[PDB]
Amino acid sequence: IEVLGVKTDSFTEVECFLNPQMGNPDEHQKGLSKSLAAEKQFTDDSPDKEQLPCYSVARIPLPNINEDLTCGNILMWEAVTVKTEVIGVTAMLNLHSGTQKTHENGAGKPIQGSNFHFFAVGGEPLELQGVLANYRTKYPAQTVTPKNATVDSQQMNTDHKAVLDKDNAYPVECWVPDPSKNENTRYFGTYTGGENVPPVLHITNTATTVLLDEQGVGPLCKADSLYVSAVDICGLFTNTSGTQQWKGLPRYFKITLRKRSVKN
Amino acid sequence: GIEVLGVKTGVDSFTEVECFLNPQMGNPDEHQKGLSKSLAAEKQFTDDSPDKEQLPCYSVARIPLPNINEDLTCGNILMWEAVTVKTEVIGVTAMLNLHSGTQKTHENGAGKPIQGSNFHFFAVGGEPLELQGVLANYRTKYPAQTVTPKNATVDSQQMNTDHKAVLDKDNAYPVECWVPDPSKNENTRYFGTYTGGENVPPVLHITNTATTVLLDEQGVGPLCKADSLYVSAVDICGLFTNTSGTQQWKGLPRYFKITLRKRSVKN
Amino acid sequence: GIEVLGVKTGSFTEVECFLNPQMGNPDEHQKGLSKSLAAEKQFTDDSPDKEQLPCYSVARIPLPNINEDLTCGNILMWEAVTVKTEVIGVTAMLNLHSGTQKTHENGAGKPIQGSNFHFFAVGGEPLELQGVLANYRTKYPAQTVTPKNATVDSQQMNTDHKAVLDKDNAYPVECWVPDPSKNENTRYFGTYTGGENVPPVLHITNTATTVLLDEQGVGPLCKADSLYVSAVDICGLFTNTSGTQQWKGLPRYFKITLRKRSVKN
Amino acid sequence: SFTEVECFLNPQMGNPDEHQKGLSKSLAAEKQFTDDSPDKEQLPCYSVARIPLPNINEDLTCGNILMWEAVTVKTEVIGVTAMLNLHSGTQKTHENGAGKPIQGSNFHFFAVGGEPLELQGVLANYRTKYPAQTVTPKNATVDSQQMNTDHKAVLDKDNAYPVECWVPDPSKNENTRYFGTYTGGENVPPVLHITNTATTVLLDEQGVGPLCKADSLYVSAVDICGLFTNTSGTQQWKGLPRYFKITLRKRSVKN
Amino acid sequence: GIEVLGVKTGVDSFTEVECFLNPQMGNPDEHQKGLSKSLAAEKQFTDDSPDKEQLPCYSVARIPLPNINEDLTCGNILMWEAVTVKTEVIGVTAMLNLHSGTQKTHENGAGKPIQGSNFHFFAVGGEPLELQGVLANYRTKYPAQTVTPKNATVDSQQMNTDHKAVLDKDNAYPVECWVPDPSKNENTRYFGTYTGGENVPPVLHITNTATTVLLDEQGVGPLCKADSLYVSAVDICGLFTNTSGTQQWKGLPRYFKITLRKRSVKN
Ligand SMILES: CC(=O)N[C@H]1[C@H](O[C@@H]2[C@H](O[C@]3(C(=O)O)C[C@H](O)[C@@H](NC(C)=O)[C@H]([C@H](O)[C@H](O)CO)O3)[C@@H](O)[C@H](O[C@H]3[C@H](O)[C@@H](O)[C@H](O)O[C@@H]3CO)O[C@@H]2CO)O[C@H](CO)[C@H](O)[C@@H]1O[C@@H]1O[C@H](CO)[C@H](O)[C@H](O)[C@H]1O
Ligand SMILES: CC(=O)N[C@H]1[C@H](O[C@@H]2[C@H](O[C@]3(C(=O)O)C[C@H](O)[C@@H](NC(C)=O)[C@H]([C@H](O)[C@H](O)CO)O3)[C@@H](O)[C@H](O[C@H]3[C@H](O)[C@@H](O)[C@H](O)O[C@@H]3CO)O[C@@H]2CO)O[C@H](CO)[C@H](O)[C@@H]1O[C@@H]1O[C@H](CO)[C@H](O)[C@H](O)[C@H]1O
Ligand SMILES: CC(=O)N[C@H]1[C@H](O[C@@H]2[C@H](O[C@]3(C(=O)O)C[C@H](O)[C@@H](NC(C)=O)[C@H]([C@H](O)[C@H](O)CO)O3)[C@@H](O)[C@H](O[C@H]3[C@H](O)[C@@H](O)[C@H](O)O[C@@H]3CO)O[C@@H]2CO)O[C@H](CO)[C@H](O)[C@@H]1O[C@@H]1O[C@H](CO)[C@H](O)[C@H](O)[C@H]1O
Repeated sequence: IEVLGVKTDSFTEVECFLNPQMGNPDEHQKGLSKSLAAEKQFTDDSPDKEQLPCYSVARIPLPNINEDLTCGNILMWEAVTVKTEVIGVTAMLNLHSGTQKTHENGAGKPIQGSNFHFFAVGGEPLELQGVLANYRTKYPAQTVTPKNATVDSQQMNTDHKAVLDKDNAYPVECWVPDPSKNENTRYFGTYTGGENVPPVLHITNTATTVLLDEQGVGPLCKADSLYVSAVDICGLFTNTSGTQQWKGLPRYFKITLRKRSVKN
Repeated sequence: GIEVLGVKTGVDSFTEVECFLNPQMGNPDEHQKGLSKSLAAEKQFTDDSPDKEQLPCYSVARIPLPNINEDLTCGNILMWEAVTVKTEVIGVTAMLNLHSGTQKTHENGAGKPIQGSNFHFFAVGGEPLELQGVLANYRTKYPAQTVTPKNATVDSQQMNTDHKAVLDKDNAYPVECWVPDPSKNENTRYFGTYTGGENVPPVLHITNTATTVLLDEQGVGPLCKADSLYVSAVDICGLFTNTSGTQQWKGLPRYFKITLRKRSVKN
Repeated sequence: GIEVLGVKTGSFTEVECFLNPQMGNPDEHQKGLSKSLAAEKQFTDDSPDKEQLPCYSVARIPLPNINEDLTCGNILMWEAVTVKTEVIGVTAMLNLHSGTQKTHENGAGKPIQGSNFHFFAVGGEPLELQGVLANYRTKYPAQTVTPKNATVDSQQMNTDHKAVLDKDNAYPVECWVPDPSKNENTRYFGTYTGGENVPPVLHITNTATTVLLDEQGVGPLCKADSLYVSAVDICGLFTNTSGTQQWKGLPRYFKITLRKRSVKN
Repeated sequence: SFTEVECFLNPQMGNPDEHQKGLSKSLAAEKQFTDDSPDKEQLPCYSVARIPLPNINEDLTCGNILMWEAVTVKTEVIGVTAMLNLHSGTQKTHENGAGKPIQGSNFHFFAVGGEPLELQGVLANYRTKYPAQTVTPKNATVDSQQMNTDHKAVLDKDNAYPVECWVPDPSKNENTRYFGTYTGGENVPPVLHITNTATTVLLDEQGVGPLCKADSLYVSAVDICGLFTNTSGTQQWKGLPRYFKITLRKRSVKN
Repeated sequence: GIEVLGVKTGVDSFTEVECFLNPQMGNPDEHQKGLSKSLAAEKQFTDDSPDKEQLPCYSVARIPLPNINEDLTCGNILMWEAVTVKTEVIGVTAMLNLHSGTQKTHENGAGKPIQGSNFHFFAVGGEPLELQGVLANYRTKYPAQTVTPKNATVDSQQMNTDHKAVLDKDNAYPVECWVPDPSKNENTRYFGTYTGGENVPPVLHITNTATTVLLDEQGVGPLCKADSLYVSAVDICGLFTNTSGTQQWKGLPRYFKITLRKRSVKN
């Protein structure tokens, strides 16, 4: 999209709370995955959907701004800044409910281990690339995973292109944002691996991310729609029995937008 | 929110207020201030009734400010605007005591230092801090003398938008039940870091040279309603381990020094 | 050697590249992994297989020719100005169920972790290497380019060990490092972390850009209309149910912006 | 209008005997709250030195005088490489292995001011029976484990104020600049940087550095690097000297 | 000392020198260059006599610079001035060999990587680096062929100002005995980081885009006396662990790339 210079009614602000999609084994275990399996053979590994955390995504409708989309010059909503926040970090200070003792007489074991904290803001669905730890993994019916996985899907298999158009459908272990695309999206993620990794989570209402690219253009919202994507795997929760399930927390988005002139 | 006009400072347009806020970890008895009650583990999800003393709570103090004697009948008045804050965790060196009631790390070895999960948080606002409730266990039966999410549901372990509250009472709101609400708090600036893990080393910096500017994106700091300021804090440093192996949350006081200026607002 | 002149304005180009990792690939089914790793082999008889040895990844990217005559005193060359680069598939390691080893009874699988090395380079010619060995008496396998005539000093400085990254899946990571005494026409960046329990920390974003201009404002100049991207992304060790370990690698993406620069000829 | 003073400050870990300088006495554990009487040598203390400065005034009744003003400081922990000694009196990590390096809880701290550092007392155990030859919070109460504003003091004596009892007072210290970092945990790896290129500016928000009262400059330090583990498994704090290099300028003040 | 005058600019005013500095970890025999001798532990303070091969030493090289003065009988002269340095630890990827003489971490597992206490240090000066002696154990009986603090006393474990030296000899000054002296070194820039702990992960970055400026607060870089430049280094990466459990310090070479300019000075 060919963009024009900036104007100076011109602004709008939208909010969103996004629930995590860790699996939710039953009604009582929202924010969690099903117990995790281990030591499954590469040739016979069939994870349950509830064992697989998925990307969270919400399409946010923006106020109509064009009467006629055939006009040579139209206005689009341009995402300029975002404040974003992981919600409920203190909840993990509960070391008494269904926890596993660290030692005799001791407090319960805190949530810890591998984590992935990720967010994206774009004027389209996040564009994804497929990469698998095990290409022979038999993925459940209620998930969208890389079609026709091959030996190359554990490295680069360019055929595995997708978009994040469904909430609670695209497994995190299957997809990453595609850096060869996503011109109209800004995304940020950090993966930390290791069963003993301490979660480090910062909260504030003073941190802003500018969404303008190198030419000073933020994501341009197609069809007056804004897309917010998220993953916030905080780590593993350890049951008294020693079983473990992924723990996720909601993510808040506060996007500021401006009206931008574009060629049409 | 509140419509402000431009900045215009002269002589005696500034003021400075100080505050020491004690931690509210639980205080099992008079001899254990700054500590919680020993912590339980492995409680059934459907029958978990924590004691109030086991639950660290948010600290909050309302600081009165000098009366600017403004009559709220006119459309133009002056309000105190918080512009900067110096804040400090108090008594970090106290944890260098590894001999009092500690558990040795090994035979002939020194006592085990306070460590594990921690949460360090502070807020400055012209109103009480606005809170959102999130629970690890929505079926948790919280004690009478705590303010916790009302009518907790299945969704309270993720997003339940009904759980809105304000930090208006000290030693009442359990840290594990509440976080600052990012969808509100227009008139508050808050800052927090959570670290999880039983072996997490505390890292605490002290200095009198660090200043936090409280002005937002439009250059406006918290506007102090009713000539009052709110400071909030949590400083869970980690766990203290008793000789027996029992563990209790450790907290330290937090110091605030806020600088304010008179600002014109619409009324 | 090369004396630069003016830059063409108005003159730009962008090139992309996905580089597969070269960890060893023991068989068709195990790409991105090395072969089972050996330990405790004697110094005088250590003969590692090629599949046990991760290698440097490299791709030569062809660019358009800009000159009709190479006898002219002034000639145009492609100048790499910026690079966006990204490790691909970081989330794949959240698979803790496939062929993993339990951390405990009833527990999840052990995540990939341990020694890692993440490295990338952009240059107008192959990356220049210096050989250094942990064990100079190592018997390196066929189909690998390793330091020739390794001596006592190859465990420290042996300046005879000079090479160029001109072949993919051939130069073992453990034998070569980029040569800081050379590489005038290359920009390289690497981080080594050692320790069997080291957590991998991997960031992803499409908003991070590295400027490739040197102190004088000149980026890599692409000789023979060729751009070289080089990478190593050893993420750590994958632990099998049995406890056997193998290096894990991931692909790396490059997006390089180039401009036409006039140069003395 | 300028001057430069420099100082080396020995650590005050306790020094049980003349052969163990830089170390504390063996540390005790698992002592009762109501009967914990630590020896002075078991308690590391703040280091402090008053640095006399050239005299610049001849009449103190004047309404306008000159005071030395501290502008910058270069500071350095001294002897960090000494801990690469893993053979002397160390405990083996494993059969045939090297000795265990100093590690564990640490506290690195320095201050520059024109007065003694002002302290606030906070105690882990308010019922601790502190030994003679130490200055500790007087009349320690139930609230001394949190906020007890009666516990005010100044760092005016070297090897007297136990680190575990006192912190710099943020409600005061207008004429001092202090910086400290505490790390807790028995396995904490010491991380120590050295250079002669790092400078700290001591000017405050108004552009004024510490003003040296009575032509005196105070330098305060604590550098508990971690725990030294003896062969027997017995442990003692380890400290290192800190170097100060302060630049001062003449400033006019009301009087 | 040296009254510094104008900087020579433009044509024939700059030079560039490079250097690879081998590490001096001890070198037990010809097959173990880059390593120390197996390390001893639990030696009693009174009977501690370390071999030289067990003691990593500072690395140093004097780099001769082109003659700049045709006549040394002048009122003022030209000196080489070090302006910038690029420096690199060489061979970091060598430690990704976990199969040669290593100790497995577990059954069927890979070899234990090099890890533990590390010290990474470099210096650029127009003189030898000036050292202060500090000892962990002052009663340590240091071996022949090492320069260690003379007449070590009770105070050598803290501040003993008598222990002054200069790094004028390669593989002679034990790293555990000496640190750069911050009370001198006016004509040298030094940088080092010590990390202690037997499980500490080495973290080593490489690049040809990082430059350190050597100019001081006055805009003056090290002035090279007797047309000589001094590069100093220590790069203790950690401990190598043999199958048997014995451990030896590992070191790697360091590269230096220094840019110099001609400076006028009074003579
Ligand atoms: C070890 C134990 O059974 N603790 C239970 C505790 O019992 C009290 C005394 O224990 C300590 C401790 O936990 O080690 C002793 C410490 O010095 C105290 N620390 C401090 C800083 O004061 C702690 C601390 O006060 C509490 O834990 C705070 O909640 O208490 C114990 O010595 C004592 O036992 C004997 C006593 O020695 C003897 O003179 C007398 O004749 O009989 C006593 C038995 O009653 O009794 C103390 C009680 O007054 O009490 C708390 C409740 O107050 C808990 O029951 C605690 O057990 C843990 O409880 C946790 C949940 O709260 C969790 O379930 C753990 O698994 C339990 O071990
Ligand atoms: C220990 C075990 O066998 N777990 C299997 C689980 O069993 C369920 C209950 O176990 C817990 C647990 O894992 O500890 C109990 C916890 O309170 C729950 N935590 C939360 C936050 O809700 C978890 C959690 O709900 C699930 O793990 C999430 O998937 O489950 C167990 O107490 C219960 O016992 C029943 C018993 O089965 C029944 O015969 C008797 O009449 O009543 C008992 C009640 O006390 O059974 C629960 C299931 O009905 O079930 C899951 C499948 O839903 C798994 O089988 C799990 O075993 C692990 O499975 C992993 C892969 O999914 C992996 O293979 C591990 O190796 C297995 O241990
Ligand atoms: C295990 C042991 O006793 N080591 C002592 C060592 O013995 C030498 C050989 O051991 C190794 C080792 O430590 O594992 C073998 C490794 O492959 C070598 N590593 C490298 C990279 O070359 C190391 C290394 O060379 C040295 O450790 C460096 O000092 O040495 C050992 O195999 C050999 O023993 C047999 C030999 O197998 C056999 O063919 C022959 O017939 O008899 C030999 C017995 O002499 O001997 C090697 C030396 O000749 O030697 C050193 C001194 O040279 C130490 O004694 C070392 O023991 C440690 O000493 C430490 C202090 O230096 C400390 O006290 C530790 O507690 C001791 O274990």
